[PDB]
Amino acid sequence: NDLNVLVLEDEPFQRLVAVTALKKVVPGSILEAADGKEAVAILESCGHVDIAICDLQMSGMDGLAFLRHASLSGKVHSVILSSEVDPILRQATISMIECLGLNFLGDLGKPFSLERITALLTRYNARRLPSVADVVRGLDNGEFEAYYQPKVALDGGGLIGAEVLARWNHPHLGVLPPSHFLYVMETYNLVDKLFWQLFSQGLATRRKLAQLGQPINLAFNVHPSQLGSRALAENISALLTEFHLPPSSVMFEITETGLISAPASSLENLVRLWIMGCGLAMDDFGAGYSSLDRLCEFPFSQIKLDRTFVQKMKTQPRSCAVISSVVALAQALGISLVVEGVESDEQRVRLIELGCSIAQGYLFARPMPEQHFLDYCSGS
Amino acid sequence: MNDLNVLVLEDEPFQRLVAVTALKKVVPGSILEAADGKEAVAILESCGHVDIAICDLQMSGMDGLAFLRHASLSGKVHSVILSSEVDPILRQATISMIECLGLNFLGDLGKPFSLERITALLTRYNARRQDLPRQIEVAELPSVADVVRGLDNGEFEAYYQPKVALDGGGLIGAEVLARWNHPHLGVLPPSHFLYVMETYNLVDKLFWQLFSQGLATRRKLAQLGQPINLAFNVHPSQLGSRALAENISALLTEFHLPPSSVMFEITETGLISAPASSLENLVRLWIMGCGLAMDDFGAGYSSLDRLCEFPFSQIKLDRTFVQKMKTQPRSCAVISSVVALAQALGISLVVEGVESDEQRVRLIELGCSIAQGYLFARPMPEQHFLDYCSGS
Amino acid sequence: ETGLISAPASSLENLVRLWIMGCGLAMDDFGAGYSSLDRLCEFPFSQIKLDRTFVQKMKTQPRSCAVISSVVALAQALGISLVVEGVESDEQRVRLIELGCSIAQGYLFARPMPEQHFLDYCSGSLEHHHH
Amino acid sequence: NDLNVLVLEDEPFQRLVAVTALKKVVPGSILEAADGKEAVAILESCGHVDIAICDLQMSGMDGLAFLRHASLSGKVHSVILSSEVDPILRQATISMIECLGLNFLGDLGKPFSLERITALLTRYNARRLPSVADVVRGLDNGEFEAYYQPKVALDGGGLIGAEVLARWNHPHLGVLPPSHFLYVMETYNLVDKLFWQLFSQGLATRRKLAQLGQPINLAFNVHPSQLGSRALAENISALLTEFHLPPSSVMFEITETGLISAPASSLENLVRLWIMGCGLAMDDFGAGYSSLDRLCEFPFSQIKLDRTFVQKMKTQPRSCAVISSVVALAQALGISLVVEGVESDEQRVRLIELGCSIAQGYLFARPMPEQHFLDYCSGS
Amino acid sequence: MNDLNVLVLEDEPFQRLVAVTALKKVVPGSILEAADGKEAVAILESCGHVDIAICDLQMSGMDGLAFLRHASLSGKVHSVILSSEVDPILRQATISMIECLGLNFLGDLGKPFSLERITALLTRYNARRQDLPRQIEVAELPSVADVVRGLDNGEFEAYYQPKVALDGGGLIGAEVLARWNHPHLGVLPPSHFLYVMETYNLVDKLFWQLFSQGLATRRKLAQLGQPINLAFNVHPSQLGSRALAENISALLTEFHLPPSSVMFEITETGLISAPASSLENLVRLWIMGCGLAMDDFGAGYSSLDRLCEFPFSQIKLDRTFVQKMKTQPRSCAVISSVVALAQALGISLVVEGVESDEQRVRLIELGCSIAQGYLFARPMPEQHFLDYCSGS
Ligand SMILES: [Mg+2]
Ligand SMILES: [Mg+2]
Ligand SMILES: [Mg+2]
Ligand SMILES: [Mg+2]
Repeated sequence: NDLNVLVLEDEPFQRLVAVTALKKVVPGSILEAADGKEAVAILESCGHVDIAICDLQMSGMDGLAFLRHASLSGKVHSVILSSEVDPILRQATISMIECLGLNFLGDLGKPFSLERITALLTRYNARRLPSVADVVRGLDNGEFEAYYQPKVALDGGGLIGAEVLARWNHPHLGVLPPSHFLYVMETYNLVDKLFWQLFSQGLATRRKLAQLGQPINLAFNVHPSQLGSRALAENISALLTEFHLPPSSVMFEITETGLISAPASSLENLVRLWIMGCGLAMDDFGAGYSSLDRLCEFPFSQIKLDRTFVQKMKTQPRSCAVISSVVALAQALGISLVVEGVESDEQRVRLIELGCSIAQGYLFARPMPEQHFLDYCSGS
Repeated sequence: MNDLNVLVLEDEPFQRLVAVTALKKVVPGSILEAADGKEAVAILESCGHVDIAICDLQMSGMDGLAFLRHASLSGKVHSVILSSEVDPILRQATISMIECLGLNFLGDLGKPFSLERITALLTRYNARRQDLPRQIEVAELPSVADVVRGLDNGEFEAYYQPKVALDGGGLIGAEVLARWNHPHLGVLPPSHFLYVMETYNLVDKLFWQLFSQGLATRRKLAQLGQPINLAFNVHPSQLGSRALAENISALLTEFHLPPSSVMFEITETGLISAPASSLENLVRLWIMGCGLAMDDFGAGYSSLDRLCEFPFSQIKLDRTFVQKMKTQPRSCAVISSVVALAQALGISLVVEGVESDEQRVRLIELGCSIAQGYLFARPMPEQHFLDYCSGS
Repeated sequence: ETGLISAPASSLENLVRLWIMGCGLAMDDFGAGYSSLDRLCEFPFSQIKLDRTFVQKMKTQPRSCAVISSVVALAQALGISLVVEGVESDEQRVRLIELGCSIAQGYLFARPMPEQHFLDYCSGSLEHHHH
Repeated sequence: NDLNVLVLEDEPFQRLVAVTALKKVVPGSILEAADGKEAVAILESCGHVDIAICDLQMSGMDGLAFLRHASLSGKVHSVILSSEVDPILRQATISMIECLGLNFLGDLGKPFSLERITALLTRYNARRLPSVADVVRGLDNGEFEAYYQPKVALDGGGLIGAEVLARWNHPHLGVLPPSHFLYVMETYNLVDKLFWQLFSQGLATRRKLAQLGQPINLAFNVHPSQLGSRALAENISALLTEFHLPPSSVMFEITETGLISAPASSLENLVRLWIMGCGLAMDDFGAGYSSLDRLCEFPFSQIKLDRTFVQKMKTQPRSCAVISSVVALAQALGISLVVEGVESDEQRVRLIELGCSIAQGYLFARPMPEQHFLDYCSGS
Repeated sequence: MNDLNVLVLEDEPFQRLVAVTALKKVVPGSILEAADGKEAVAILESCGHVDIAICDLQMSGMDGLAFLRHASLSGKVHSVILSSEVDPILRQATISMIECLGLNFLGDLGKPFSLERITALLTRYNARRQDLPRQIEVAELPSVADVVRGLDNGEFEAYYQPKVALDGGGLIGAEVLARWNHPHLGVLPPSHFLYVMETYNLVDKLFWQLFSQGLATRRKLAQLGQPINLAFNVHPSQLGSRALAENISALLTEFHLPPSSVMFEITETGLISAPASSLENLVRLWIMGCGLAMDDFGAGYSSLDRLCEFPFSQIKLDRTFVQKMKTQPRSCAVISSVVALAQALGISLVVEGVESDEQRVRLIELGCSIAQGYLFARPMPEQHFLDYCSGS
């Protein structure tokens, strides 16, 4: 009311029947393409397209490449498939449409039953938690921004470094945390993609900080799956070069858990980064069995313990004992320890009493976007 | 409420009169009247919209349903009311069949046609009018005149669809099918001209154009050592002329072809609906030695008894049978009975509309042997067809 | 079959109640329309029956045999019973067995009888079977 | 919220599983019966039952008779069948539930899928145009009343007789005309039933009119299908006797159309009524071909022409010609003519000018319930 | 949000520890832990509700799925999370299978078990909590103790289900099935006790009670000239004892019965999961001359290779195969392959769960020959069964 449908249908009689069925039910314009090249030109100059329709059973490798064109244009919202999808590959097909960053509206067979074209229109406008399609589009569209949380010294004011955190400017929900997209990115293998957007932003921020005479070390989280990648280390350097920042300006964090399930060849990237001089933190330390055995076998330059140690100090003396033990450990290996989630002064002094040097939490600073951080940094 | 629009299809002038008189009293708007297909398609062409078509599903002078099919392609018709309240068991199937055409089923009128009942159906219509799909005047349904000129300007081409063995796809024969090389609409199947040709007695004209294009092709196959017989659809009206069989034989002789090189196909409904005088041509084609196929089979058995000797060498099962296999599995029982029938008569069985391999395997499982459909080969123009006939 | 064709619009209510109750339902004089195979498909009769002319035209008409065959297959594929009427002689009884028929009525077994004749027919038949 | 479900399930393990599945989703009470006798006793003392459930595939003739008990009690609204109904007899089964005056909510198979029990509950409460179930219940519950429209003389005030008209006191829609129920009654064969409720009411009204010294003849519409019935005439007399009213106090109307399609044996009832002395009108005269041939062959004592002749007089002189011809016809056979739908004085005088004696319309009186009519009658 | 409730089923103490440690950080509420079926059913019995069960679908020490089935009958469990992110092709089928139990599928946990991922699943749970069916403590799931006393008070009876030819219904044999004469709950099928008995090593006790009731019945059939063999389910655990075959033979001798009068049935999963030492009893039963059937078949072929000679005289197809025929027609291909398999091995095939005649006809069409199910006969107590065995 009024919609804008684009049908891709090669076979001319089929085209004829389809479009004619669409006139009856579809309030609004309708466009027509006899192949990929003609459809990609209807795109090359048109506004929004509410629904794209094409036939994946009949063709085939054209239909797929089209949908990508549909995807790349940024101009299409939803998809109806003009053949019935096989029950056994239903979810496969939907998921495939959604990794294009298109919404799957539905499917139906030629010649179209008119009641079925209504069902899907009603359903469509009825769409007026984020979906897979949403995440992919958000990512293909530079909506993801880097946030910054400082690692400060507990005693004094301090400013030692920062953890780069992923946030998403949602056009309707606003700023969101990883739990609302990492699932999707994790499941569909977009983590790498997000990583490189953020790593670039992060280095740009690192430059502005070097321009300002600030030794703020920027720490990035690396997903274990990336650790298996052939050229991660070689790509991190190429960018560190392109940006004229030195290795040591920068640090990569990997959880203890994720390090457990990491791919056979993870070490090839890890020796790289270590030699290079990049700092390497083992994050959420104390999560597996052999935590102490791990530090032994890999020269991590930092250890981080998480929100729960701090919270548990007061009510649970065993936490204090392990905080102290860890302090000793970092102390004896000559590396840094960051204690996360400090929210109160009580907590802060206790940590000092125990021996901890670095912290993060809402006491000092919540995660911040580039500018608020830069301002924060101009001040210590 | 407004200018409701009602088309009544009624063959029998006294029923028509009763119905129309009752409708005039109670219907706000125009009552249109058709006695036969010709009036009906004429009325349809001139109207912008027809809100309710009132239809009798068995007429002598008109095929009600075929008009509905044509009407559904027109864009112009909302709803259907049936004036025969018939056959309780088959009522749902009749509804769905109407509903798959694009059409909305309003109800049946009784053969009383009581005024009270009529207003019910109107209130009923009137409560649905908005929810119904827009009426548009679809330009893709060629007019009678427009069909009549195409047929006068040589733009109808024969296409050929192979009939093949279900295990393999080995070639056995082919059906010749009508396509319209429409000057500006592209290439049209029979949905877009056949019904008009039937209703204006232009089928005989189409058959002679296609039959000789086809003999040309059959000649080329012979020359290629390719013993593929070609089968042509004969519409029941064409059986009207006492000389059909003789004209067909003169033409076969003219093309240096024996009767056995060719087959003719008539629907079951067609064979049923033909006068004995007309049935005598099939007997003749049968004696000449042509193949004969009874087409769109599947409804029952009483067509077997029309003639002293069964002249048919082949039976073809209606396309809808393959589609219904999953949709309505009891139809597999009919496929079995028909397989059993053909075998017992020592004739062949073709099953049409075979599109997926899952259908192919089930058909083989039921005992089917010969098939046509998209799974094996689309209808082809001659040269594609000829090239197709090189691969064994 | 023809009766069902002309039946009143409410007929299905009674038929469905009978079916749901579990009484048998036979479609008699099967094949007298017009839509015979379609109709069987739309309602689950537990038995269909052939008119006696089918068996009579068996010598003259290979076609009659064919439709018997076809119907035998139809019933076996729907898992329902078929009764063939008009069995008047033994040679048509054996021909019917080659064709795959199983149940029959006809003069060869017994014309219609009043109760007591029928009971005595039944006793006798049971006695014959047990030897 | 909160519903009251009654499950009829013989097989005890099945009962166990069913009820347990119903606890999870059904907010409210649940009752249990191991057969018909125990269910008919849960009914014999309970309030409303929102949904009755029983299994029609497994049993059988018990399940049916139950539902009738459910029906007769007046206490149940809706039905879920506890087996899946066969696609081919879907409408048959639904229609069967609805002729019991129960609503078909839906069906499902044992053991119940929990999402399916939700779908149907949502659907059920979502029901909070009249249906078949509605008509049957309305009829089983004395909601249908007789209305009265007088046949007056055109010149003078006049009061000659009345046409008994069927109306339905709907508990939510209010007073409704035949078009909103005759379809249903016609389709499902309830016309007879409605007839006898109204005929009784009508005779009761006829007595009160005889008590008051009024020769108001009451005319009832007879459906053609009834005309085929073995004992219609014999039953009309038995009631005329039971009520001590004479045949001639009363008249039966049958349309010309319906008389055309009437059953072979319709005449057996028609000679009865004629001998008896009851008046017999041919209603909506002039609808077939052989109208004049009909009057010839059956001695109808009245002819009625409908709303459309009157309306057409002014703009269509041929109507006037046939009105006059009919006047002549009634005149020559010695019978009465009623002209229907007189709304205006102009219309009235014209009719007189033409020769018509009796009329009906909104000029004189719209159809009325027993009392307004009786009052109307006390006054002429 | 509240006291979430999470039960983790994990066999392997180091994975359990990793998972639990991660859950403690992030889950608001209690984390429950089970190493085996015993802990798991104990935890379940004491809990009022279990909001999320985290389950590993292949454990050595516990059948995860069987616990889920039992859990679904308990009323107490909302949702499932899987800790093996396995098998992409079979993922949908795995979901649906969970969903048909009553259960809600939340997602899979990775073998990382990342804290971020965990909170996603919790938010996800928390957004569904209301829409989910109420948790109630169903009293119909007999407790372990309660099962343990029934089994000590002789209230388990043998029932018999005929195996019959698909054309006709001619009698061929019968399976002996366990029923519980529950003092106050009525008559219960294995869903209500078997899983508990399996998990507390009480199956061996049930088998000896039923096996001798059954030999009694087999004796009565012999005496009646009724050569109906009776088949008994042997659970894999029972194969533990080196003397099973010898105990079974002593008992057969005691009842004046030859080994051939009897059959034993083990599931495919059972046969797969058994140590070779244990597989030696089947070899023994096979040599003694008992029938052997491999039960719930259909998954693949690698069970054929466990032993030097295939000791099985019969194969039975899993009940679900008949149900899937319409639902998923590709399963008809497996039925065909299994028919072909049995024939090639010269052994018999039973197909179970045959309820409608439309299934019966299709099974005959695929080549099946022997069947069990409601269409032919329900499980009967002895006398009904004996009376049933008079009619040929
Ligand atoms: Mg981190
Ligand atoms: Mg054909
Ligand atoms: Mg009247
Ligand atoms: Mg078994």
